[PDB]
Amino acid sequence: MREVVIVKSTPQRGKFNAFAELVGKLVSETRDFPGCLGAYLMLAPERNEQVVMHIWETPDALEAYLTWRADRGDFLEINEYLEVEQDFKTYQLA
Amino acid sequence: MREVVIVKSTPQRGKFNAFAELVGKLVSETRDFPGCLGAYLMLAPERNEQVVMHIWETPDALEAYLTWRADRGDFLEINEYLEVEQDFKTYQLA
Repeated sequence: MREVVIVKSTPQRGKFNAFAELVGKLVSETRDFPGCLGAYLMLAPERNEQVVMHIWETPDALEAYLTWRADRGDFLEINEYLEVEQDFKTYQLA
Repeated sequence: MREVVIVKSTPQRGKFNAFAELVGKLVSETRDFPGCLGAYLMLAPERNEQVVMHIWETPDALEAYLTWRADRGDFLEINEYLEVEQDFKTYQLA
C-alpha cells in the first residue's frame, strides 16, 4: 500500500502569511524525506485554512517520517502559530 | 495561479465499496481532462470517508471542467450513493 496524509491547519489571527512561510519550509523537508512521493501546500486565506497533503510509498516510510519529526524544533514551531490542533487524517491511495 | 480542489464524500451505509468503484472511474476521467495536472482518490473505510484531490493548471481550466461535468450522467450518479452533500473546497497551490 501507498498512503496519503491530509493535514488541515488553522492559523492564529494575524499569522496566516507567516504560517504559510513557515509551513512551506516544512513541506519541502517532508518532500525530501525518503519514501515521500509528493507533498503539496494548499492555501485558502479567506477561510483561514491551510492544507498539506503528502503521498507515501509505504506505511514504513510514513511512520519513519512521523517519528523523525515528532521532537524536531522546526516542526514543533507550528504550535506558536495555530489556533487549534491540526486535523491529521490518513488514507489509502486508491 | 494553480488551483487544487479537495472533495470529501460520505457514502450511504452499505455502499462504501460500490461508491469507491464509481468514483474511481470519475477520478480517471478527471485526471486526463484538459488542464488537470493530477487527480488522487483517498479511502478511509473505517471513517466512512472518501476524498478526491485534483490539481489544475489555471482557474480557467478548473472552471471549464466544473461546467463540463455539471449535467453529465455519470457525475450525477454519485448523488444516489451519498449520505450528505459533498464537501467541496478550492485552494491556491503554493
